[PDB]
Amino acid sequence: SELQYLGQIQHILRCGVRKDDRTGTGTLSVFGMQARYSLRDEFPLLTTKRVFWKGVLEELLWFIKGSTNAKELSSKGVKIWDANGSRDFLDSLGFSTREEGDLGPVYGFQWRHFGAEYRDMESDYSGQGVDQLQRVIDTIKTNPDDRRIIMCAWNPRDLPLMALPPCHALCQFYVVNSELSCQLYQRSGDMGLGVPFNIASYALLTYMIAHITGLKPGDFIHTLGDAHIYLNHIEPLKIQLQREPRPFPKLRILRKVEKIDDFKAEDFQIEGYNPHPTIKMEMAV
Amino acid sequence: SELQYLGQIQHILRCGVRKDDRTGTGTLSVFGMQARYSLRDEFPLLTTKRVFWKGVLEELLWFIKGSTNAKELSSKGVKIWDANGSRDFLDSLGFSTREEGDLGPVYGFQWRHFGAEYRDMESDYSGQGVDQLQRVIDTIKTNPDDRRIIMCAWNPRDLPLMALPPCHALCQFYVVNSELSCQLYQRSGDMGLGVPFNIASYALLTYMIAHITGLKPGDFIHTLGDAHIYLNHIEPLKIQLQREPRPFPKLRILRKVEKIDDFKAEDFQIEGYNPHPTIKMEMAV
Ligand SMILES: COc1ccc(CC(=O)O)c(NC(=O)c2ccc(Cc3c[nH]c4nc(N)[nH]c(=O)c34)cc2)c1
Ligand SMILES: COc1ccc(CC(=O)O)c(NC(=O)c2ccc(Cc3c[nH]c4nc(N)[nH]c(=O)c34)cc2)c1
Ligand SMILES: O=c1ccn([C@H]2C[C@H](O)[C@@H](COP(=O)(O)O)O2)c(=O)[nH]1
Ligand SMILES: O=c1ccn([C@H]2C[C@H](O)[C@@H](COP(=O)(O)O)O2)c(=O)[nH]1
Repeated sequence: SELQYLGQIQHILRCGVRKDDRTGTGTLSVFGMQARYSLRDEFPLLTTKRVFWKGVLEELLWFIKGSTNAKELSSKGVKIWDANGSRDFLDSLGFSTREEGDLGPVYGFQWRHFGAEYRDMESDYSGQGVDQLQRVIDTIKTNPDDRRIIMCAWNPRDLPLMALPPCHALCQFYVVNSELSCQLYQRSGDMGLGVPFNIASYALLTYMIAHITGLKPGDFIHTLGDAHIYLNHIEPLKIQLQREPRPFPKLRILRKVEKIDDFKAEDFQIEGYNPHPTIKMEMAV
Repeated sequence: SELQYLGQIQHILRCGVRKDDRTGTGTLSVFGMQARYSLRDEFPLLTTKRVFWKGVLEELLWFIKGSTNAKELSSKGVKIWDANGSRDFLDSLGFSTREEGDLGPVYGFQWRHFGAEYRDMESDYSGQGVDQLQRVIDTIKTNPDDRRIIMCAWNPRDLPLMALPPCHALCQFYVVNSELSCQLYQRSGDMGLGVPFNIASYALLTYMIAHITGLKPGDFIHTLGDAHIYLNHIEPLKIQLQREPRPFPKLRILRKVEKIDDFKAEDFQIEGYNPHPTIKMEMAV
């Protein structure tokens, strides 16, 4: 299962093409990839290197609450968005009225209030826009055979107001034999840094929704647009490519939860996570 | 290349699971599939059975014009949408105010006026909403390395107003070595009927955009959500699965076109299309 992520890494280093990008760093890029990770009695948290599990759980709870306040996530110890919410970055993009830590209409806002008019990170939008997350849960409970259980974060209207446009832009759920599956379309994949994080994030979301809807976790299908390896990540990924993968850990939910909003960080427990040492990979800014 | 579509058919018949759907017909379904079709000096128009090429070209020009009037497409000889625009069908879904042939805010409206308020099929929306198709062309000309060249038709706000929600919901373009590639995310794929049509449609759109932007056609990446074979299509697809694929035809554009709106149906010419006989496959309504 983890061999699919490693096979994608090996393919990019061997068959990828050099390609410049929004940053000064270069990449080896491949367009159009797909991998399938089993969620059955296992959780795909990569073992060939340590994955920031605390950031995965806290950011998803941050998404579900509909928050767009990077400082609210930074207070829980996760600073993965602080760079895109810094005063000097909001000023550069012309957001001279947003307080520091206001990312704009991002994942949390699109999942819960699609179409609503965005004010600021402190506003309450309850009852405004389309609650895609709850409608997805409702359609699973009442019509599992529905082929439209889709949550989309790509809003061309709200794109200019975002610090960073969504990378995981669209996801779709699927039910058969009481198994809940999820496919994610990711337009841009940092194979060294973001991709292992995003895999754990959407596998966690499937476990949450399967717990609420009474289903068993099935598969996670990771579909990529621009799958790229930054040049400064080639050697860190060559080290990881020599490590033998270990069995995936397991995820246990500690209490019966009724609504998706009732989940707390203490409700989750990772078991048997024995990863290889952390491999440093700088973030391209 | 055509063996990838046939390999997907073989996999669904062998490994698919029974699954009911919106219609009374059943399906054999598989969640999460991907195929890559080369657009280099060839056009992926299936040869193991005849594909309605006249409908592919006319429907795409109908999409590009932003039209939502099924009667305007039916007048060109293509009646693929008349079922979803019939007076007796609009009334069934409660659309007791639209004149016959008004599909609502569908592909053509979303490509050209995303976010605009939908009135009726006869309105002129020039200058309203987001023109996703033209910005995709602009970004390709000025910044080919951009990882955000996305056209999305999934609008949760406009979903209840559509006769049929988009199946080809999101597509992304990609440029490298002066080759234009396109990946389509299709939430629901009728493997017998729609999928061969959709492949030719988005391969045609890539040829159109590559012609305008001065690039060469690269690859088409077809990504599927619910890839299903209807029960009444199992035996027709077994016949097709025994036919030896023939070389793909070629597509030649007859005149230099400047804008995407200037394309006419007579500007295109299919050469060397020698398909196997048509195989009848009823449409599930
Ligand atoms: C493994 O141990 C740790 C320990 C601590 C941290 C927190 C920290 O990073 O300080 C991390 N971090 C992450 O897990 C991380 C960082 C960035 C994302 C997404 C993301 C935003 N913006 C981007 N820009 C580029 N180029 N690439 C990207 O990937 C992203 C996703 C995950 C890892
Ligand atoms: C000899 O080949 C021919 C000749 C003539 C025709 C025109 C005609 O159909 O009269 C056709 N038709 C199509 O190529 C066709 C029909 C429907 C679509 C999409 C579509 C809408 N709604 C759906 N519902 C279900 N279940 N499945 C689907 O696939 C769709 C895509 C293509 C094929
Ligand atoms: O969840 C995320 C967020 C970001 N990125 C990476 C992909 C790119 O390397 C970079 C975003 O840059 P663009 O594609 O927007 O230019 O961040 C991810 O992989 N996953
Ligand atoms: O461009 C299109 C339009 C429709 N369909 C098929 C897929 C499904 O069989 C049906 C739509 O039904 P829902 O998935 O909305 O239930 O039409 C396609 O394959 N391609």
